[PDB]
Amino acid sequence: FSEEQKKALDLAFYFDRRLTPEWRRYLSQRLGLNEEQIERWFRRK
Repeated sequence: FSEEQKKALDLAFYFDRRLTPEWRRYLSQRLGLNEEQIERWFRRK
């Protein structure tokens, strides 16, 4: 995990933490992760 990404996950979580599949699809494109990684992370918060 790059810390540059970790900071983008934390920040998007303090904006919206309910992952709509329409927004999960997005974060993955902007931050470069695959959808099961973005989800599991939110779970740890």
